[PDB]
Amino acid sequence: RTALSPGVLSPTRPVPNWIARPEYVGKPAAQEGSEPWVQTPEVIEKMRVAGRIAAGALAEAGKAVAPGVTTDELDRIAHEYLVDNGAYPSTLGYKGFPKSCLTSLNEVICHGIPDSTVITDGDIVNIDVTAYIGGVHGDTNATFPAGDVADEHRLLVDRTREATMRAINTVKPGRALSVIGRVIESYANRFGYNVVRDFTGHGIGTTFHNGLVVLHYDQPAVETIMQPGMTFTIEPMINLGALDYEIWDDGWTVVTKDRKWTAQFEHTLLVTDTGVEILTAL
Ligand code: MET
Ligand SMILES: [Co+2]
Ligand SMILES: [Co+2]
Ligand code: NA
Repeated sequence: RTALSPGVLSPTRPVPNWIARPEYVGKPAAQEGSEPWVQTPEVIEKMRVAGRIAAGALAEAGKAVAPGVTTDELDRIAHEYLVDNGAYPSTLGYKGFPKSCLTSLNEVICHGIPDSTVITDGDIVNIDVTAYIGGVHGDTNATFPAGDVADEHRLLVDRTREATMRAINTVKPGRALSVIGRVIESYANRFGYNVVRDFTGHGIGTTFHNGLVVLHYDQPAVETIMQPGMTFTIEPMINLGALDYEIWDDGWTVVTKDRKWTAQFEHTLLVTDTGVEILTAL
């Protein structure tokens, strides 16, 4: 199974005019980075809707993961599930991103662009979908095996899922935000994996990446305390090999230098009055 290279991008997928675009569509940058970290009750409930739709789109595209299928096809499926449910794919036209979801195979850490790339027996495929509806976003991702995946890789996927859900289970008001990345990095290190540091979770609400940063490694210098109504992602990328990476000429696709495989899972979370709610639960 050879190292991946860029395929052919299909043309921009249409979304019907009635679906509200986020403000940043067709602009070089987004108006984000200074929004409140705690959301209003109205926004939280809207985020439940956006989260459920993103989770649906993810599940639908994940069902299509099989050898012989293209990453473009995964994007077609996600895109149509979002549009059918009245949501705008938040990635489409976000800082020039050309598609409706991110498809990241094997050695691709993240941010792969759906294209003519064909999935083969034994690949692992991350699909990352974000929905924008009711003026809010919901952001979720998962890595799916394609055909007969090597034990080494099934384990990596299963343990990255598990790291993610363990971190989620620590979310509670009054707990330090830094606990998330301590729980993830401990679990990863237990099996000799390395957590990606340069890519992080993020606050999300009426804007996609609102300025709050959630680290996935141990960094106890962060002083942020979780507060009821805060909304953010937990989305650790976990590597078999070393952390070093390259970014393709496309400006998006991040690949391991050593070409060893890497997995990711993501949910959007709400800090409740006493614990956590997974907004992107199926
Ligand atoms: C296109 S920027 C990356 C978007 C991705 N859905 C994330 O989880 O932030
Ligand atoms: Co995402
Ligand atoms: Co995210
Ligand atoms: Na990967």
